[PDB]
Amino acid sequence: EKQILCVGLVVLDIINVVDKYPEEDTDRRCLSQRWQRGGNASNSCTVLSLLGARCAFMGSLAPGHVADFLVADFRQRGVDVSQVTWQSQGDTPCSCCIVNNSNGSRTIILYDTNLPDVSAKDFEKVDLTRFKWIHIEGRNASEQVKMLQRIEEHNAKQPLPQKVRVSVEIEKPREELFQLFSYGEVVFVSKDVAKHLGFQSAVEALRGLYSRVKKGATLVCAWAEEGADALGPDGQLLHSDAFPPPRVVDTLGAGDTFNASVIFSLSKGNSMQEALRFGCQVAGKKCGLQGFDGIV
Amino acid sequence: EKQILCVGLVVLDIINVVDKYPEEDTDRRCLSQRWQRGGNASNSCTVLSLLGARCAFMGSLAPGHVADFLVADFRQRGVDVSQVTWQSQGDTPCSCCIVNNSNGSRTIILYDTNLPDVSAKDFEKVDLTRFKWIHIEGRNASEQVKMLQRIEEHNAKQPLPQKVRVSVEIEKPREELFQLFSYGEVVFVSKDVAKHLGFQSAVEALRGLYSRVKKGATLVCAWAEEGADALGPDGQLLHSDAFPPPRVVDTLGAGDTFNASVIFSLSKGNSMQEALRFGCQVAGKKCGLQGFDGIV
Ligand SMILES: CS(=O)(=O)c1cccc2[nH]c3c(c12)CCCc1ccc(CN2CC[C@](O)(c4ccccc4)C2)cc1-3
Ligand SMILES: CS(=O)(=O)c1cccc2[nH]c3c(c12)CCCc1ccc(CN2CC[C@](O)(c4ccccc4)C2)cc1-3
Repeated sequence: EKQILCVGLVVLDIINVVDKYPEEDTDRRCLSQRWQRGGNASNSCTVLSLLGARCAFMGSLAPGHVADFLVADFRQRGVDVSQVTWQSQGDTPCSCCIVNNSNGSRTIILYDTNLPDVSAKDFEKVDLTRFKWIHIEGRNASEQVKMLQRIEEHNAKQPLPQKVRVSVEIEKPREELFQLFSYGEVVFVSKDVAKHLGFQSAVEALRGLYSRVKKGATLVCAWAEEGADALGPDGQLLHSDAFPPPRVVDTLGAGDTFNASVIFSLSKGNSMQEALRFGCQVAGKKCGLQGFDGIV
Repeated sequence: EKQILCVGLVVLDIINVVDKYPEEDTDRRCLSQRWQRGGNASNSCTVLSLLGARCAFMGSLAPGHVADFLVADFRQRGVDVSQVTWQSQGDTPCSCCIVNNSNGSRTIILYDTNLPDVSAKDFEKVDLTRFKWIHIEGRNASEQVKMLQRIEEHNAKQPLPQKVRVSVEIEKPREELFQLFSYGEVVFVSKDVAKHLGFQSAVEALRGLYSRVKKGATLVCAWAEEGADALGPDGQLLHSDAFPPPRVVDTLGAGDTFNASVIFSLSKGNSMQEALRFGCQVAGKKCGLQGFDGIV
């Protein structure tokens, strides 16, 4: 019963739900406030655990009351925390999020600049035989490239059912990340990255970025209310319409819900078309709920 | 030596300093993030301690890691916490603040609705002989009115140097707070309260609200970059121009810096004109600094 490893960020999300987006220099009372475990790779673990998958998290944490709460939340959700890279120096990332109840918008201000990242040296200790899928949240690209090369070396010595499946996510429009396109069987590219590169649709983004992926890889792009699209080695464009809820209340973590649902579906042997549909269905349902718990 | 008691709110302020105000549904990294002890009465204690006054705080806290940090901060600053009302049930207030460093603006989203307030019964335990000044942050007006009546009864039996000096702040435009104008020798009314009552200037606000204050009392109204004004029993309008810093970087806690500095100056025997000037000088300096620490 092999696990799914998600390598990336874990952050304390201090979420304020408001009735209207605040105007600069004003004071208001929130409708509600919650302290939620966040970060793209950590949120993928939450969704994977809710779907019934055995999953592990690999990311950095600094000792303190914040890390204890985040670890206690991971444990309660049954996410394995043995690969956590404990840092003697630095600060656990923390974000302040504004969730607008009226349209489901999420405005994030993140503090994640004072913590050493998972190194290639740290990743060298990971027993790759306990994982069937490794998802890397694109962050410190130069070190993560070495982590991806290690999996490639491992998989070349393994028979087809013993090969670890690899997915990569390019979510932030940072130049350094673009070297990660070349790795993984599944590459997730955000609407934000695509729009920053000049793309006005998911189909445009897939055609424009496919030459960057590994030979035989599938490029995946979710475009919010326009749905989600994919392009694999057969050159066929795949699409699923979005499944918006009756009332969009919380879009915070919707992207991760999509990524984790696609990984879940693909790891179970479903096709890319089935994974695209499932991804839109689960993230769609998530957009009509506060947090993640109501998806199942 | 007698202390200055500030009765009111203590909040966990989570401050994100940004280079520009975030647009709804965007993601940004902060320039810096800090976990600062807030609340209006709580902030006045910080400024009073920095100025050299022996001050105490009276407010509610719920047990947890947040309260421990807030208490540890108060203690480190030499603010007496013996009058803190520990609540068995509820949550310590927490706000998420966006400080824009290009203009000094502060946007606050506060969670403070799940904690019992300091009662008149809790205030009955306060030894009024240990305090020369009691400042009340207007909140639960009906209970605070009984606290104010207790001080009045006490002072009537005391010789002039043994009477406790009383100030009240009316910061929030809540109807309930308007009964507090009738109490205290010094009444602080915010620009926000005045603008909500229809007043377009501090002078207009003072002439329109003076009939509400106690006989012999002084009404004080700070009007941000327009300075601060006052009106006492002699019917003379007093004014101090604002002292803006070279660069306005943080206005969070500016009003509390003004209030605490006026209290400090008045408790030392300075005139209202000298207190108004000092209040604008200290709050003005504070605005060019992140936090409070750089005022002295
Ligand atoms: C895999 S997926 O399910 O395709 C998906 C993945 C990641 C993110 C996603 N967002 C949304 C979806 C989605 C799909 C359906 C739900 C939905 C409804 C409405 C809006 C649009 N709203 C939400 C704030 C909004 O973007 C806004 C912007 C600026 C100001 C105010 C609101 C205007 C988006 C989504
Ligand atoms: C006792 S006191 O010192 O008089 C004082 C007491 C309480 C509050 C106070 N605010 C300000 C002062 C002040 C006075 C000096 C510093 C200052 C400079 C500039 C502005 C005006 N700026 C600050 C963001 C601003 O209010 C804004 C609004 C909306 C969008 C962008 C910026 C437009 C205010 C103050």
